[PDB]
Amino acid sequence: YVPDEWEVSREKITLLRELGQGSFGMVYEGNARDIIKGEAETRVAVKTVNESASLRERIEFLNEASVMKGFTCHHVVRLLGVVSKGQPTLVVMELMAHGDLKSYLRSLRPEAENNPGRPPPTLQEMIQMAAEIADGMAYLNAKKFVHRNLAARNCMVAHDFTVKIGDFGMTRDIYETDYYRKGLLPVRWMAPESLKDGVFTTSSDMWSFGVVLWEITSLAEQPYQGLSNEQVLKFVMDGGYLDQPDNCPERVTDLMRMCWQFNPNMRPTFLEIVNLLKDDLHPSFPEVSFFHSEENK
Ligand SMILES: COc1cc(N2CCN(C(C)C)CC2)ccc1Nc1nc(Nc2cccc(F)c2C(N)=O)c2cc[nH]c2n1
Repeated sequence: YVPDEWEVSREKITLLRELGQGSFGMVYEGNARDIIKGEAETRVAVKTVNESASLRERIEFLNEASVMKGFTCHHVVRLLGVVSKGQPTLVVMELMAHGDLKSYLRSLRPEAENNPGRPPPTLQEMIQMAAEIADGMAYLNAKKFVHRNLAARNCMVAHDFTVKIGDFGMTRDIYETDYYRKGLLPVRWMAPESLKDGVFTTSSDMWSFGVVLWEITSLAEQPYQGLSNEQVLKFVMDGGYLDQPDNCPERVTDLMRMCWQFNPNMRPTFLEIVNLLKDDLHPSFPEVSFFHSEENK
């Protein structure tokens, strides 16, 4: 790692509270002073790497930040700055003020003690979420990333309820092996060919996308609840897939069934999902999407 214009002074960052454990260590909510032009102060998420990490891991932490330097998508959580001089090393992100998509959906259940007094997501809101997630994933696919970790908990929710992909889903290649499958990669979100032969492609991400939609419409229940990890592996490898949540919108169901095609070739691409959903989204969508951008080539 070598510093550049992404270097941000430590003293600019004030930390406010722990948000939770990220893949590398504790993530914090904070404030950053003069980190974006036209803004005195910016609400940030600050990633850290925890004490127990090897030097190799510490370098891997910064390399992840390095990769996000080349991402400018409204529907992927963006990097704001890096504090690399001295320890602790800090990776500064746009804050996603409504948390991960899984916890956000759980807050919307009838029986949630942390319920914001708002109704569960409308069909309209759900479709918007889908196109947003799909647009972020399309960007990553164009950048040549296979995510491998698409799940509601890995997607974030902004202040204005925009949903973004938290990261490019960076995993060491070893976690793709049969030992770890049957590990950091979640078997309840995995395509049958990934489960079978460790094939991870943009098509297997589409399968995981379908599970996200299932999480959206079940308000983040656990996929295949009542089955063990061994039972899911077989069930899914034999041609099985999730039942539709009670009174799930038919439009979302049709989207999930497209994703859960056994033959990867028969599944949609992320651009195709955005295309399928594009004609009834928020008027701001074309202005911010990768789909409608000059970069979508
Ligand atoms: C207030 O903002 C948040 C609240 C919660 N709440 C979660 C629900 N909690 C309940 C269970 C107590 C309260 C905190 C969770 C996340 C955010 N915002 C946020 N988090 C990020 N990363 C993570 C935070 C915690 C755990 C994680 F695994 C991650 C991660 N996957 O990286 C980022 C990264 C960029 N921007 C981010 N913004």
